[PDB]
Amino acid sequence: PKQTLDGNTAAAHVAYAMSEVATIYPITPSSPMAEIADEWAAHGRKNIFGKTLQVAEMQSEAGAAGAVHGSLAAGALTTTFTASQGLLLMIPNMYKIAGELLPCVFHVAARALSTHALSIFGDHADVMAARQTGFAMLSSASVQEVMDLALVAHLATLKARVPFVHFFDGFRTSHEVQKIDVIEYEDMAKLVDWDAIRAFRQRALNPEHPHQRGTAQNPDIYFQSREAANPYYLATPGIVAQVMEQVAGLTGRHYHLFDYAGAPDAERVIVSMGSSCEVIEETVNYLVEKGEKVGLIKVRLFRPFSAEHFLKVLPASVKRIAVLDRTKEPGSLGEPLYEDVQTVLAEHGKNILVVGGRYGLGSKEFNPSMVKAVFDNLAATTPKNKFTVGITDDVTHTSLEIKEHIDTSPKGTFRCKFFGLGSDGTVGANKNSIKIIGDHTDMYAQGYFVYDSKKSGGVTISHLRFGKQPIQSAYLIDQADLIACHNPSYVGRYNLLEGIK
Amino acid sequence: PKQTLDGNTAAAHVAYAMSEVATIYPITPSSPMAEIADEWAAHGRKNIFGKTLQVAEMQSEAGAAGAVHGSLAAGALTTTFTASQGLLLMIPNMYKIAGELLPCVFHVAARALSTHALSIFGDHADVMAARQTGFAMLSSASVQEVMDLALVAHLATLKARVPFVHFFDGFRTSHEVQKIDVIEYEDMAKLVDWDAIRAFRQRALNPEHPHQRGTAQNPDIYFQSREAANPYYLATPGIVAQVMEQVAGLTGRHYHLFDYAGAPDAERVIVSMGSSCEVIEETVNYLVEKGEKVGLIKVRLFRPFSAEHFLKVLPASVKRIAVLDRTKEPGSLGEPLYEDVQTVLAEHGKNILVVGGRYGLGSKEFNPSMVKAVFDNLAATTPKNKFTVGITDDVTHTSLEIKEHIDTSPKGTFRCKFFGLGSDGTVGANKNSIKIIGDHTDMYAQGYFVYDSKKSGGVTISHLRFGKQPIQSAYLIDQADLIACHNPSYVGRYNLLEGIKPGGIFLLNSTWSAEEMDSRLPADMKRTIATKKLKFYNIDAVKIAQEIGLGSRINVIMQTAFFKIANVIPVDEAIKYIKDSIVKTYGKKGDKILNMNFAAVDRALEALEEIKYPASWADAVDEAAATVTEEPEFIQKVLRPINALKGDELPVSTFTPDGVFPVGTTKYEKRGIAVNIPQWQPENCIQCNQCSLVCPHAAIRPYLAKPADLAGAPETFVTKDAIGKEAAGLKFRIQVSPLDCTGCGNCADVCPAKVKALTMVPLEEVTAVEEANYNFAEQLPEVKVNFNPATVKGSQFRQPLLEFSGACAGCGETPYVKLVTQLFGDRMIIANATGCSSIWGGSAPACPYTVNRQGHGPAWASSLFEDNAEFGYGMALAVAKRQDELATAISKALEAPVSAAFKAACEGWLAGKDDADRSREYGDRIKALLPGEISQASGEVKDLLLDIDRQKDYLTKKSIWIIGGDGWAYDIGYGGLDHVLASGANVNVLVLDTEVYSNTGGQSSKATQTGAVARFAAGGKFTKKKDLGLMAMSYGYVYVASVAMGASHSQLMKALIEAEKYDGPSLIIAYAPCINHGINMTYSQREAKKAVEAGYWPLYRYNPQLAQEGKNPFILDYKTPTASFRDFLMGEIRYTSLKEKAEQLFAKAEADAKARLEQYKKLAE
Amino acid sequence: SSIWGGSAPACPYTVNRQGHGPAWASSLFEDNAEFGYGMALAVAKRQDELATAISKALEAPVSAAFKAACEGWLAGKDDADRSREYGDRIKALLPGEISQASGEVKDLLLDIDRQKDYLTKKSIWIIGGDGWAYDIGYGGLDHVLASGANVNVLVLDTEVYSNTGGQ
Ligand SMILES: CC(=O)c1sc(CCOP(=O)(O)OP(=O)(O)O)c(C)[n+]1Cc1cnc(C)nc1N
Ligand SMILES: CC(=O)c1sc(CCOP(=O)(O)OP(=O)(O)O)c(C)[n+]1Cc1cnc(C)nc1N
Ligand code: SF4
Ligand code: SF4
Ligand code: SF4
Ligand SMILES: [Mg+2]
Ligand SMILES: [Mg+2]
Repeated sequence: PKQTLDGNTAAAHVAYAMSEVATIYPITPSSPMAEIADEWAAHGRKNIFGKTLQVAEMQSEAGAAGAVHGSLAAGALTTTFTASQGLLLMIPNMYKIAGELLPCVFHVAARALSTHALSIFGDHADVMAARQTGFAMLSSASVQEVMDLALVAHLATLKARVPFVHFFDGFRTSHEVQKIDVIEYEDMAKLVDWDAIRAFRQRALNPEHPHQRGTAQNPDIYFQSREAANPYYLATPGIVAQVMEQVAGLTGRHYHLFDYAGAPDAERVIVSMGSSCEVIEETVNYLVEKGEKVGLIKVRLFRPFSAEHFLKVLPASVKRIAVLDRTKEPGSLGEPLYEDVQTVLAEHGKNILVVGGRYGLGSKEFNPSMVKAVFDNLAATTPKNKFTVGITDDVTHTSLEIKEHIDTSPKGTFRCKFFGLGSDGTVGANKNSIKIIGDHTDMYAQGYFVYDSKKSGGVTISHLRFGKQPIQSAYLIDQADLIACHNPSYVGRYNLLEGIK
Repeated sequence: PKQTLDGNTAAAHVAYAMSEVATIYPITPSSPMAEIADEWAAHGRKNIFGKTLQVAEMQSEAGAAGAVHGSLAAGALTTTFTASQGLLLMIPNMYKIAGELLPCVFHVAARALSTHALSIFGDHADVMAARQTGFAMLSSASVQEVMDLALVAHLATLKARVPFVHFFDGFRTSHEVQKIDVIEYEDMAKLVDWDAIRAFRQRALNPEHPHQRGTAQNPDIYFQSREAANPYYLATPGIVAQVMEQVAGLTGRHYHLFDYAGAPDAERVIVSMGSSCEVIEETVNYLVEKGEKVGLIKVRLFRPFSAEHFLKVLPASVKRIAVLDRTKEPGSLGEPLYEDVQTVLAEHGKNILVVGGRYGLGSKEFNPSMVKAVFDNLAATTPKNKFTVGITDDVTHTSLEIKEHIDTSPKGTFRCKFFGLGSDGTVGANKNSIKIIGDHTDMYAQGYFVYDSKKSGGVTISHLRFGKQPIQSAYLIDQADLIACHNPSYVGRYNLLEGIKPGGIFLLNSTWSAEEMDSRLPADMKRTIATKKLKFYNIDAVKIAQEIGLGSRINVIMQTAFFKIANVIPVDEAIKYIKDSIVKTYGKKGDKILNMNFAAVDRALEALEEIKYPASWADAVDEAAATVTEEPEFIQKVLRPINALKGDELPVSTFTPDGVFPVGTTKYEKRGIAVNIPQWQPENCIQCNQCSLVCPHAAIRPYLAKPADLAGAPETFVTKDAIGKEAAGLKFRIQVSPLDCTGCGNCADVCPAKVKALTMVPLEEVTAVEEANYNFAEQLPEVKVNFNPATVKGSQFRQPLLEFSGACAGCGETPYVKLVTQLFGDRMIIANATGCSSIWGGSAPACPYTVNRQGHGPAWASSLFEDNAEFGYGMALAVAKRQDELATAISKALEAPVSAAFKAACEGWLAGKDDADRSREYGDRIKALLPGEISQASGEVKDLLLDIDRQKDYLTKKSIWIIGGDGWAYDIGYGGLDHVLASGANVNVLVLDTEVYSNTGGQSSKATQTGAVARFAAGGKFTKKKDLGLMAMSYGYVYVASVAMGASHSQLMKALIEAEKYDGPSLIIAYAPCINHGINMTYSQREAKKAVEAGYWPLYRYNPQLAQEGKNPFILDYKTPTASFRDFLMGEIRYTSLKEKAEQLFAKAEADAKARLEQYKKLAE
Repeated sequence: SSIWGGSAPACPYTVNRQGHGPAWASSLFEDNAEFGYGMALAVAKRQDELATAISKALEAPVSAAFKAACEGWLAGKDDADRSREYGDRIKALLPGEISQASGEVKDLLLDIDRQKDYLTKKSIWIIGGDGWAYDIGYGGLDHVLASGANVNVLVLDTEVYSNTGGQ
């Protein structure tokens, strides 16, 4: 059926169905996932095992991670929801969970890490800090993709014995409201490898067939024992590929480990991950229609990185690639995805000029005008490397210049902005209006809400979109068809009519 | 000046000079860094600021990291030392320290991370996990480089404002002893940028010039503000380069961001980091001299990675590069250093074939034969990529083939191996010998020491090298000029003479004469001695030590024998340095002890006899091997080769992919390390079974048998009639396991009979007799007995399910855990915290937890150090879920066409599934009817019964036990333990309180009492012991009890049974005597009795169930102490070493015991 | 308390007429107790550096009124009222004493002047919510309280995680 949900609810919907235990601890913007999971259990929602999910709150995410390990080692399918500083505290236990090959899915609303300052907003800094734990990592770019790929992870982790981190961009996706196709619990159970679940029960700690796990090992056997898990990681890409075909047969939506979009004879291709893929595909449609030979590679399965599946979707006409990372590793030669892309193309002797950039740190805006700038940098005589997009870096001169402002929104899409006052009901009303249009028309509906740091009396700006075509505009509204101001004080104070058509 | 130090001391030497505050927390192998820094402060060593370093120990590495951040933000130069799991907990704070641009240096003894299994040994896994925090990273390849680059890090961090991680290979460098040039503190201060230090003071938080830091930022400014620190990182490489030139001018030793070594026209180059660079340079010298065009790039500054400084040292003739990473990132396209090299060469259009490999994980050996294999792989037509070196990967075929063995050691280097016993003085003597040669000759000296997982009686192998050229051989000795064996039991057990050079020296400690050599030495050993024409020397050091009066200490005796034959220095000069060192070592001892050690040197020189063997020894033939017993595949293929010191030969296909091991494997060890074993006197025995209760290794147990079962018994299996109405008509015997006994002597001390029924007799005299006795007792059939398990005597008739562990002789921890397995081991799951209890409880490949005749026993798992409570808490949730899934399938069976007897047991199980006895009673009833009921069903009814049969392992109620040490419960895991207790879940927490961090050597804890001296507390702990039991009582629904087995057997029985039956959280804090207290382990049980009788340790039980019955929950089980408080303290070395200021601390300890007793009397009123 | 207390670009903490006021810092959620603990050690270290330079001034040729305030401060550096009293006496005599000195005496006085912002005893305050003190930071708060350091922990108990919506 069609419902209007956000990324958090889409993830919790699948996680609730596929899990018996969920140990949680609150952290923005992942706490809504655990909040709605608690309400569902209190109202008696059943999972695919016919029981309600048992939710246990710990004293910290470190305690949550330890509880997950114990619950998994004792024979219960367990998940958790976390982000940012919370994900860091779980990293020590993640090494154990991956090393012991326990099926598991962590759902992460990717959020910036506290460095020079705290930021509750979204980027991939937290997920990248765990890329060496041995967990698999799956990225969803839209609310619909959160629903589908969360199922992909839960099905694949049982088959591969490799735990998964399913992550989506904080706020930009976790709090983005969209009308999506919801997968029924009965349909999931038809795809589950029940043989894998029963095998997972036999490996559990039990006094009637006891075993020892987590021993201490000397140099004589530690190296070999660490390489004994090599077959499990080599087979994980093929398992994810086959699971993605199962979801394809059920939903009609085809995912691959790496997806390509754009001109088949493209010469400039952007490689990206997360919600940026939507903005880039929307821009690619606009540029390809304008005749430019550009393309986009969406990274779905980031770890383990399958070179075979990446090169299969890379056009032979590609001469220049720009890799965008939603993180910053100070002093590093490059960001994680840029180093991976540069490596695989080097291992296969591809004469492709690769350039890396950074974008969207702490939910910095990333709109189609910036995407064209990334493509324009690839078209320059000497493309700037190690760049930034979305800021003006007048100190180190890494920022790309936003030359012109373009409108790539598909024709027929309605766009509204609502300037409201803190807790006056505007946001709640817009949420209800999206549910109204989504339930009663064929139009796709999208809602995103800008909040203020002030707890009382702050300004709220709602961005709503409706159209006959799927809404890939994961960015603030550029040209609004309607602008509503619910507070007369804003007149003469803010540029309300900004960008109005 | 030249001193012999290890990497840890070299690092702490520089860190102490440059820092004002040092917040630390112990973790192997980094804890020696903080230990030596605390001692220097206790003796008043001044830093470059004219003050002593302030050392503060925190509750965890997370707390230490926060303290570093606060100390820096407030204006004090601060450092810390950590590694491995400890570094992981600091990662969140590292982002802040780097983000705020605070000068700082973390010293890391790089150690493996706990994945499928724990490893305390060295690799770069921990450092690589922090490569994105924004810290700089500096690598040291040798002990000398630790000294130099630590200074580079401390100097650069002030100039660049970017904090540094200075890391070196754990053990391979941190514990390698080398003679190095030590930099004087006065010379360092002449290089410090004092202007930079004063600028750091102005940025400090101060109310007279206040500022705000660590704000929360919205998307509008967060991206820009993060990029504002870019110039500081862009300038850091150049700053380190200039700082490296400063150290170069002072020391003459030239470092660069990346260093090159090898042929200038090389075509094959290895890029590496850490101690591997030493092995590679040594191999490169060997290959370049042979004409091969190879080279090596050493990475010093890993982050920030300067492409300019890397390409500057890459010869233009390089065509192929192999990058070696000392880490593993599963599923990644490549390891971190490989990805960096591949990236930078691509950014500059260099057409260079790059290949990456992994090596040395968890201190895996990495020797020159492997280095050539890496170089040979570059010479192949198609070089293998993503490879491994040092293992045989027969599953995924990533390992490189070690074709041939080469000797790249520089000519003139002497090489020695020393096989010793645990704590017999061998390692300490070799350390003294290295200091002697380094201080008195021009030779470089190196020492590396291989230890065992067994805590007592383990094998130690020392690797020493001396030469006229610098020693770059950062690997175990391959071809030894001299081999010494300090334990004759190793003869015929380990391959001692492996790789010994022709004409080398073999030194043996034994009582065997030249004629007995024909019959005592094995044929293969005699063949090697004769064919290689070895100079075989022998000495009876034990006879000498007995005659002199030194007991069995042979460290001085064997050290004298070494210098006499090694010909490393003049023999006359060596004798002087030994006696001079004896005064330094035994100067504080009595005058009688001094002359005894002098006589050891004199008598040893005349007693060392060379064995002139016949040339016919080369033709000796092995004796016919006996018919080998059919052992399990795991024992045959895994445990035996590992214990035979051949674990490195086991291929990848040997091990499970998830680090899961079988149980009950320590019964196959039979080490037989005891000097004395108890002999049972049947006529004095009252059949009390207390000896089986107190045995720290379960080597002594009572055996019952019907008189008919004693048919084929040997004549020495003397028995007595069984006392008690339950054992009427049965025979009784107290039998000891000779090969598993440790000789601790606790059982002889606890025997309360009028005449002692246990006397310690030497093993060799009774070994043949007692072996046949134990082998017969083990084959006795099971005996059903109705003794009450709630008594001491009745409980010991149940089979112990924790046996033959690696704990020390007389350990105070294992008797507690052994008792739990005898009461509830049939149905318990153990979540064990990292520590001693996890080392003797779970060191691969031996598992001390075993099963009974039915095959049931405790399932054991260890997660991490800080998460043990939540680890067991999650297990309880899952077990409850697994029982819930079974109860649903059983309730559906009630509506199914099944037997009426089946329904009766199912309804009975559903009503009592939460009771231990009732669930086992009705659960076993269901198990008996299951096979027949399935046979009588078909279709859907059979499927419903088959699902119940699939879950029959959850019928019996489980008992979750959370076992851990005092360091876990009082410090790092207290926040998690507090949460698990407050939840109210049916869990049982057992705190083995040793009042120290016992495994890591005995460091200070919150469980340490006032005035006790331990590591990190050289001057004694001022603050009193934290009362963990009192805080758990504040909830009111948490069962808390303080027990001590040595004090009261009946009090321990009552608290354990009450704690397990309580449907809620239970906390058992047990006093466990340990060797770190400095006491005779023979009287370990007696020491616990004196502790409670003197008011030092309280005995109480807080029962929440008594509150529901209207009674007082607090019961004080020992109200009036009868012994003297100060007299108990003087019986343990951990308090006498403080004596001065000691009398001030002793008065506080006695006053707190009276106030604690008076506080318990008010609660009991 | 960190959101209304430290959200850029607005700072609610201000200074008095003399320009002095609270310095505010936030590290992480779990480390706040140990964070302030490290600050206490550093300030103690900074006061020792100033007190050492003052002890050298006792042996230096300076005015008797300058020595009188220094002896009084050294006796009362650990009292809030006494350290501010004699500290301001040192501040008033510092500019004139530097004018009357030369050579090494001037450098010794300039070292006192460089550290005059540590004459007044500081008051370390550890501020946090109930979630920090009761949950994630309790293990660290337990340790800092057990150390005995002169720190002031203020637990603003709202009985919930107020900022994140009331958990
Ligand atoms: C094994 C290891 O790496 C140990 S054992 C131990 C303390 C054990 O003391 P405890 O009192 O808790 O138990 P006990 O040994 O019986 O006395 C530490 C700190 N470590 C190092 C360490 C540090 N920090 C973390 C997170 N994990 C580990 N393993
Ligand atoms: C801001 C943020 O991300 C907050 S504020 C907060 C609890 C605040 O409750 P408290 O009672 O301690 O104080 P109060 O707000 O005044 O009620 C949490 C859990 N978080 C998420 C979180 C989770 N885990 C970690 C390590 N850090 C953070 N910041
Ligand atoms: S001497 Fe010690 S190890 Fe041996 S049986 Fe007695 S208590 Fe056990
Ligand atoms: S302690 Fe002594 S009396 Fe008691 S069972 Fe053992 S040998 Fe017999
Ligand atoms: S607790 Fe003490 S006696 Fe027991 S094994 Fe550890 S170090 Fe040895
Ligand atoms: Mg301990
Ligand atoms: Mg609160």
